[PDB]
Amino acid sequence: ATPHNSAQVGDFAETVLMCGDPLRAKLIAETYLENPKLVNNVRGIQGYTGTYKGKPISVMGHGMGLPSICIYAEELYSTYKVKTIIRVGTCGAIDMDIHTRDIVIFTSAGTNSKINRIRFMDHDYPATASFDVVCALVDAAKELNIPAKVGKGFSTDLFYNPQTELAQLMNKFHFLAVEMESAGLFPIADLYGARAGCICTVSDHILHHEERQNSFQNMMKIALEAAIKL
Amino acid sequence: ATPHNSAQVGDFAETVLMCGDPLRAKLIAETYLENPKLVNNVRGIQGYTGTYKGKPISVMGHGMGLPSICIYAEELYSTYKVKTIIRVGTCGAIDMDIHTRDIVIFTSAGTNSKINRIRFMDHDYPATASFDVVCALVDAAKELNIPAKVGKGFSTDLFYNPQTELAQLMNKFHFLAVEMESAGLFPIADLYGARAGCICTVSDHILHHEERQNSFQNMMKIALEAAIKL
Amino acid sequence: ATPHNSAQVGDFAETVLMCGDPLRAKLIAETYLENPKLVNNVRGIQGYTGTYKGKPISVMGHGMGLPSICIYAEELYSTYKVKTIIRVGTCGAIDMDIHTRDIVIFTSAGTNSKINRIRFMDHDYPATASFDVVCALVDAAKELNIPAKVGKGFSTDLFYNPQTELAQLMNKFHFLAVEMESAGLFPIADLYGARAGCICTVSDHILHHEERQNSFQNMMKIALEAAIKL
Amino acid sequence: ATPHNSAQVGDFAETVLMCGDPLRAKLIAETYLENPKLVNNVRGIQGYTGTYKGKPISVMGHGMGLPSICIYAEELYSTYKVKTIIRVGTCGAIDMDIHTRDIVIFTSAGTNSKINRIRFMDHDYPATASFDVVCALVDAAKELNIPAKVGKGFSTDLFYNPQTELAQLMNKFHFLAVEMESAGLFPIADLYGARAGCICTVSDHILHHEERQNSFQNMMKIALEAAIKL
Amino acid sequence: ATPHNSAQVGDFAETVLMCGDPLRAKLIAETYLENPKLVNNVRGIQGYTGTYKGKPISVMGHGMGLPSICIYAEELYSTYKVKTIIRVGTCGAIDMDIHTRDIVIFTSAGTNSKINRIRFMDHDYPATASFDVVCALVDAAKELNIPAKVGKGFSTDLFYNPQTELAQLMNKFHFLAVEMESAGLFPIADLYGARAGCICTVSDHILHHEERQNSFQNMMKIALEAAIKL
Amino acid sequence: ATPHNSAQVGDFAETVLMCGDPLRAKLIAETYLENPKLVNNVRGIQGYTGTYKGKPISVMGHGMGLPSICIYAEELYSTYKVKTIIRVGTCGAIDMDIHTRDIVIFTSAGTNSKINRIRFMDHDYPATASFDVVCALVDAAKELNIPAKVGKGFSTDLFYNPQTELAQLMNKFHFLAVEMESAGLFPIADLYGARAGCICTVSDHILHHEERQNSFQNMMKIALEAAIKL
Ligand SMILES: Nc1ncnc2c1ncn2[C@@H]1O[C@H](CO)[C@@H](O)[C@H]1O
Ligand SMILES: Nc1ncnc2c1ncn2[C@@H]1O[C@H](CO)[C@@H](O)[C@H]1O
Ligand SMILES: Nc1ncnc2c1ncn2[C@@H]1O[C@H](CO)[C@@H](O)[C@H]1O
Ligand SMILES: Nc1ncnc2c1ncn2[C@@H]1O[C@H](CO)[C@@H](O)[C@H]1O
Ligand SMILES: Nc1ncnc2c1ncn2[C@@H]1O[C@H](CO)[C@@H](O)[C@H]1O
Ligand SMILES: Nc1ncnc2c1ncn2[C@@H]1O[C@H](CO)[C@@H](O)[C@H]1O
Repeated sequence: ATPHNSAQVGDFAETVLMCGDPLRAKLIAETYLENPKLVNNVRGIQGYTGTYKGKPISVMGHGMGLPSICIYAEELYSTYKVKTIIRVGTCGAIDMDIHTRDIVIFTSAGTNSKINRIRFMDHDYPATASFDVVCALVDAAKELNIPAKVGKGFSTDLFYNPQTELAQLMNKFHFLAVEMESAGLFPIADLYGARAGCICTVSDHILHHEERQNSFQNMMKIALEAAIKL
Repeated sequence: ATPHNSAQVGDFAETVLMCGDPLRAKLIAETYLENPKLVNNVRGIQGYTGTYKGKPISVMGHGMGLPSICIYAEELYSTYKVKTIIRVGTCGAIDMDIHTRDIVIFTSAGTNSKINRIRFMDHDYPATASFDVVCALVDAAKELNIPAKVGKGFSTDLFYNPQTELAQLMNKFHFLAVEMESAGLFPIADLYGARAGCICTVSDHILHHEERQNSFQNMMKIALEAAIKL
Repeated sequence: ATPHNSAQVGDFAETVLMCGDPLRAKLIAETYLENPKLVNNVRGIQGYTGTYKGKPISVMGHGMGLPSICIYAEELYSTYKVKTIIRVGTCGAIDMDIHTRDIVIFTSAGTNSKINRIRFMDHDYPATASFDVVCALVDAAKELNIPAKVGKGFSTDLFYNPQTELAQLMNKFHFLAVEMESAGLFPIADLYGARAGCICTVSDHILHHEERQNSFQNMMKIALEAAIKL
Repeated sequence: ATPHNSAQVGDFAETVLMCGDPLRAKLIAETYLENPKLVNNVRGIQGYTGTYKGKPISVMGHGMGLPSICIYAEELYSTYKVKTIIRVGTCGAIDMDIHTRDIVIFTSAGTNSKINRIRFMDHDYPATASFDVVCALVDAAKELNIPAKVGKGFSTDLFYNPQTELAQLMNKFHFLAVEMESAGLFPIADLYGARAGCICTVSDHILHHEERQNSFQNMMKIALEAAIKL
Repeated sequence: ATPHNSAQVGDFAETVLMCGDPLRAKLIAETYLENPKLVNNVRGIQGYTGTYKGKPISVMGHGMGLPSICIYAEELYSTYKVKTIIRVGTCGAIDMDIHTRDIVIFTSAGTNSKINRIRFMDHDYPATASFDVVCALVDAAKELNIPAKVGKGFSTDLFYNPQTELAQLMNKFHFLAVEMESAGLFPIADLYGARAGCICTVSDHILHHEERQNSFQNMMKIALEAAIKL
Repeated sequence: ATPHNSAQVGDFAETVLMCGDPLRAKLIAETYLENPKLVNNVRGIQGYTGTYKGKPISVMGHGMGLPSICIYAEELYSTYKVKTIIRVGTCGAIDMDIHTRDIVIFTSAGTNSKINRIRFMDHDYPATASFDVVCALVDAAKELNIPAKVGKGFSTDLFYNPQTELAQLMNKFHFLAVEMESAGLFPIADLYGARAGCICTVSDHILHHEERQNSFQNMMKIALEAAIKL
């Protein structure tokens, strides 16, 4: 019922997992959901809804960047009355102690975007992950006993960042990893009194380049279980 | 050879047409190119290369938003040595005299993004379309005798814009239409001494909602011919 | 050994509780610590160190505003090798569902300050509370079974804010309460690979004015116990 | 009928050529217009109106800087119902391939001014030259067969720019030349649904100092003829 | 010896009076200086040097806007080793208690320009008038017993200001009058360890429109005498 | 009658001297005022009112930073109808010619705060000291024949400033000293049609570290006498 979604209210579960890659979503739909049904494929976005441990859960792509994820997340909350959105995906390690394949759970996300300043009267909005979702994720990691780091992430507008010193600065402040959507996502969830969260598997390290599926599967378990808890 | 493209240098034509929808690109690939070959489908992006009037031309999706298109455009220029990128797609009419289905050729694009300020020492960068591409497009429209408006466009970071007064302001300054990529695209082309341009078919009017394929096909002709001229 | 502290390295415990009022700190020192010794009273700041359940703990005032708390927090981390700083105090309720006397635990803090933009290359820094401290506080509340809300806070530079619409905006985004130090505190902790956190008792509601000690004592228990856990 | 103009509605032609130097305008008035009549000399601005190939055309000085040209341009459009303003003058080459005496036709103009952000809700306004005026100028150059470069210009607020790195940055993005008025001019034309344009003769190169009248006369021909076409 | 001045080092007095209008400067040169000699008329700027009470003093136009006055002032300080520049001219009353024809002596000048933020690491630079010049002016007014108000002025980049609420805001903060050069002037004087100052005669009131030469002559006396004192 | 003051309207003199240190205020109260009575000690702020040469005068602490002093100053003007506030204290020398123990009288104060931009529609507000207070202070210094420098000061939000180049920049523009309150103070005085001023004794030099009471006492005399004059 939207310019980017053909699904009707009800086609989506209250809990939706999203990742940038629409093909990764199709994969997750096939691989982890039982009886998954494609509910929306506008712009080949790959929107499915199935079940996990009997619970209804949807998975869909969100593209790259805060602008993209902002369209989808706002529609899902606003139109499809989705209650929870967990962002699963990859990212770039920033902190030196964070290594490739390490799983990271965002508490918050910084950004070089202007979106939040535009929504927050040009002030500093703390793009924070829903504490419930952060707890469910961390609990799920604990229960599964899957090591994972928890802290700040960075949603960059520039994948190829001209400001080469930013990386180092972030390291000094111990930002865990960098991606391109969380910062835009979190505030939207707030606006709708809904919940948002993010957990990514470090695909590489930006401050020095250093089996990769096991990490993805582990991140996916942590996410799926946390969804049940939510 | 990139994190978002599997194609090797050479798989892409010097002139590439891009649109947000990866399915629209597949459609254009099938519909308008002869012997199209999928050169890249990372993130289901839908990258093809074929020929038109015997000339090599590629078509690929670029997602939504300056962050997304910025990744692709930079890689195509930088890695695949693409010389020209024409953005074809839809947009929202802003000016009152601009109506749905009207075809628009961007001279430049404004934005509420921070990307260009980040690349231009926090100054006003005039995200301008390559004059060659603007000429080729306008000439193609003239030759084909297909009416089309030429002027400013707006690349919004917020599809659903909280600043409801912006629309009206843009109308006062006669911005033709609003989309989500041009502003990011144009400066990247400049940086690489390459060429960029945009031509969109107004899918709707934001200041008041007011066969749609004929307009698309007309926009597509104007673009394809302009590519030959380029 | 500083321009604002006479105490020598060692006079402060690894865990320090701070509040704006230097008299409140003296009160907490007397009331909750055993054998408290005034370690610093430069600018009548009221710095004490004593014990709680046998563990060493310091309490000191931090003044009002990010500039003030930024001087103290940086010195404590940098010079006195303090590992944890929990901010205890009052605040103004913003969210409609938050009421006077309700205890609030900050996950993060937004701000209309420029400090963080100055430290973060003019980007959005997510002033986030240390997850360990947020957990210890929430666990302590759970163990003590003392209801408390957890979410975003706002560190205003303007106690008397000229931008009368901000309050309402924050309510729309569900900011829990507003104070004047957290936002400055959190990033400094990050810079020093240390920990920071905040828990305040809502002294009033800014969107409509609506025994007060019981709430303070409850907040104080939650804080003291969380400190032991840390 | 204004604080900066004594001329009454009608004293100015629909097409007005302006340059910073009021003496250059007097020169152009004498040299290129037939039967020129001084219509305004408030602040010795040097406003004339005469004819060229029988068509009415005015020439006047506009001072230096966006603030100055903004006063004049707004009055001419608003009060004297001027339809077209072509800015003729000098500038500093920025691009390495651009040399002294080269004639440049602006497509758009960037700036380190705050004026446009003030008129555009603190967003990036693409100070673009009217496509009609850009075409008329380029056509006139083509018809006259006078080589001229077409691209971005920069309207600096600081002739003596403290940010010594800006120049180099602009070169990387291939800005053609730098002046001090276009950026302010273009948006005003838009606001009045009128037309603006600029064509300057490079008086020097800022990135390395490298008969000068022939270039001026050529630029002047291109401008005068383009005016007839407009 | 500059792009905007033909005079050689020595042609200008250590103390220079400047006003926007080049014709007003010629008038002041003729009217108030003995044996005035035109030292520079590039861009018809009208630069003279003569004597007053036997002391050498120059008068020259500076155009409109911070960009214009910034070129001249920097050259005069830098190249012509001018020690003092007093800005004389007109302005618009802002404060309700300030009336047309009232003479105003600026202590400082605010602005909506970006120039000073560009010179001051994007911080708030207090564009302040040299205390010596402010004293000399106020003393001269006192000695001459010519009533004059002393306080903040505003250097606008937009003579025709789109932000119609600014005026009222300035009134609330009691800004005395608005012009277009001081704010740019003052910081340049600082940079050169030189002196700058401003004294204007209110030509009109912006918050409500309410012999005019007597006021000008009085302002001129105050300025000339203050120059002798300097 | 405020959240930070228990004194009732009348407990404060029309002229109030404030310094960061609440203990310094108590000292000044004891040392320089006759029959001083503590009127407010909320947050141990140390508010006294006594007499000097028979005239009523109050002294109180204001904490550190613009946020802190902004709360107090606004309440004193607004609630306690205070007419004049003179800020006395310490500061850091910036200018090379300014030495430790030198007394400085602020004409204005720059800042890296965002407070004034928040009160001034994101424009440059010239945080200027009341000319009456600047005169009274300078006259008092002259009468007492106590050397003192007069010029720009800087109110930093970051005592420990990350932007290590700022210091040098300020030196180039000849900023006299740096503190943390003036910039916030001055504009508030304006808003209330009241008067504010500042005079500090340089406790150290930031660009190179170089009996200290004599300087303080001298600064205190200058202030007390200026208060009588006011
Ligand atoms: N190093 C990285 N930088 C930015 N985005 C990353 C990175 N690694 C993975 N991503 C994610 O994948 C896409 C960018 O390639 C975005 O969806 C982003 O969130
Ligand atoms: N009205 C509109 N606003 C923003 N983007 C639009 C609009 N219409 C079409 N688009 C385009 O389609 C996507 C947004 O739906 C983006 O790729 C954008 O360029
Ligand atoms: N409503 C409020 N607004 C701002 N600060 C508050 C509020 N309530 C309590 N505070 C706290 O007390 C002081 C402001 O009175 C600061 O230390 C601040 O953190
Ligand atoms: N190099 C340059 N930099 C800025 N302005 C220039 C330059 N060359 C010529 N100009 C023009 O002349 C004046 C500045 O000397 C302005 O009108 C400006 O447009
Ligand atoms: N009301 C006003 N607004 C802006 N500038 C003014 C005003 N009155 C006089 N001026 C001065 O005259 C010119 C603007 O007309 C500038 O030099 C400016 O300093
Ligand atoms: N060098 C300095 N930098 C900042 N503030 C200073 C300095 N010296 C003294 N101060 C003052 O003392 C406190 C900072 O230590 C603030 O009240 C501030 O005004």
